[PDB]
Amino acid sequence: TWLSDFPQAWAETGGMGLAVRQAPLIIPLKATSTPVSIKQYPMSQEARLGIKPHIQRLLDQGILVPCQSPWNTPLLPVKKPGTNDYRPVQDLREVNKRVEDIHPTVPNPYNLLSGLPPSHQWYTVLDLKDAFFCLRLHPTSQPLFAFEWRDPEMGISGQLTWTRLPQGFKNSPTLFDEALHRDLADFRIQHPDLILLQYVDDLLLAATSELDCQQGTRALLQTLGNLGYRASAKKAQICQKQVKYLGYLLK
Amino acid sequence: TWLSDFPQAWAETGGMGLAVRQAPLIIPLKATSTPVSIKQYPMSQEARLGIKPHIQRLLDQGILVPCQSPWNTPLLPVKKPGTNDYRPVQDLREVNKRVEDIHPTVPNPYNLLSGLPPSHQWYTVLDLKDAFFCLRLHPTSQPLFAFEWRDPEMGISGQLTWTRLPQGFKNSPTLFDEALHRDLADFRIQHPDLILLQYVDDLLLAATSELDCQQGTRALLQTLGNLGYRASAKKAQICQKQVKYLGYLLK
DNA sequence: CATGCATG
DNA sequence: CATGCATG
Ligand SMILES: [Hg+2]
Ligand SMILES: [Hg+2]
Ligand SMILES: [Hg+2]
Ligand SMILES: [Hg+2]
Repeated sequence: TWLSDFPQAWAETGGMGLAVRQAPLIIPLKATSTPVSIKQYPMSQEARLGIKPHIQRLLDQGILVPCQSPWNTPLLPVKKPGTNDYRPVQDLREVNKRVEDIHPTVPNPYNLLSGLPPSHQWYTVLDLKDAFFCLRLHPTSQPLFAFEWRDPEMGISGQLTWTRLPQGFKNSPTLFDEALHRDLADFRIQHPDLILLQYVDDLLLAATSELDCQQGTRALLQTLGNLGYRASAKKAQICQKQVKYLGYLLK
Repeated sequence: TWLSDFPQAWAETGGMGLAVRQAPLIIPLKATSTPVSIKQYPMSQEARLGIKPHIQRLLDQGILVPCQSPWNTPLLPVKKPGTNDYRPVQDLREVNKRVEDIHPTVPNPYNLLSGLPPSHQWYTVLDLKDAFFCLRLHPTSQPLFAFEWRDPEMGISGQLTWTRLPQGFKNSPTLFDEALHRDLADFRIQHPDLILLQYVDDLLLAATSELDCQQGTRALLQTLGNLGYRASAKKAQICQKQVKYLGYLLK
């Protein structure tokens, strides 16, 4: 029902998202910042073999594109549940220390979770899949996140960079959080009887009745889907009395 | 007033302490543990004079003593929150690795400190100065903590070691606590109507009335003096309404 | 692999 | 100075 009625709301049924109302982001640098190119430490063909499918997908999705940049940061093969299942992790620390910092306005629901009265006991918890990737990166700021990739029997060979906000970038959480707040501001005003808490990509909708959480939830999915975002159907806690939000269990 | 009546209770009035009822401690090693001597790190001689005043003090107190041992750990010049001067900080990690570990036995969980009945609001907070140094090291375990220190004036040039529980040794906190529990047990039984909390070298005495706290505090100080322990009068919170204990501030 | 931050 | 833990 939830999936079938809102295919564009889930990653499982609508594919990767793209925030339709968010203009490409330009990344301001610190005044004295100049390009830094960190050589890629040779990777075992194994680690490279595991990472190939992920790069290939990103490349197929257009999230990654070839490029030539005076900037370059190392790609690290991270090990997690899965033998030859290496995960591509970029070390953007040298880029991060050269990028201008931003100062949020985030009430921080993590603490503002206390701003959820017992008056609202019906919940719906959603987490957006690949949130950061929904925000586009302006072509002028794309060269900043380049890394090297060489694969003979694949096609390309040299540098690739991101066309979307990257994981590992210090301002991604804050930039995504601001964008989502701007996009859901209307939803809030239109649903004054609902309580919506949002922390980066983690959403919690609370209402005073079962019917309200139901209709409110249907309305949230519609909005997210129309906006281009994608919720994870597998981790979704739809219309529950007891839920897990930000590591905190709610009764 | 609390000094002249209990000169042996305070460090400022009774000098360094020595736990009279605590036999010299033997330090169990791990089965395969063999001697490890990590050459003295490379450190400026301009700091070789800043530590002398501290090494000279300990040697005069009998806390440090000459010795030749197959064991050896580096000594590194580190600053301290107190007076602006460089003190000796031994890196015992390699020794800590080869030493048998020990497991606690006293109720520490926060649900214990807060377990303090609001009925006892007249407190007394004390912290024992150089607590670890109150416990002696059996000579068969002294060679384990040896470190080098060369200087003509000192008389000879070779190795020094401790004859007291050393700082930076993994088990000192636990060993001292156990020792103090055994030494104060008698006191706890003699004053059942008093609440005595102790965490390493941090004590809290709480009674129901102001007079009982005054009697209980006098009694505690006299007991610690007889036992050889020394309280820091500089930071002693003698029989107050508002006191800070282990961080928290309670009334 | 490389580093930042804490700790002996 | 060294190094153990976390993290990009
Ligand atoms: Hg996306
Ligand atoms: Hg580029
Ligand atoms: Hg002492
Ligand atoms: Hg010795």
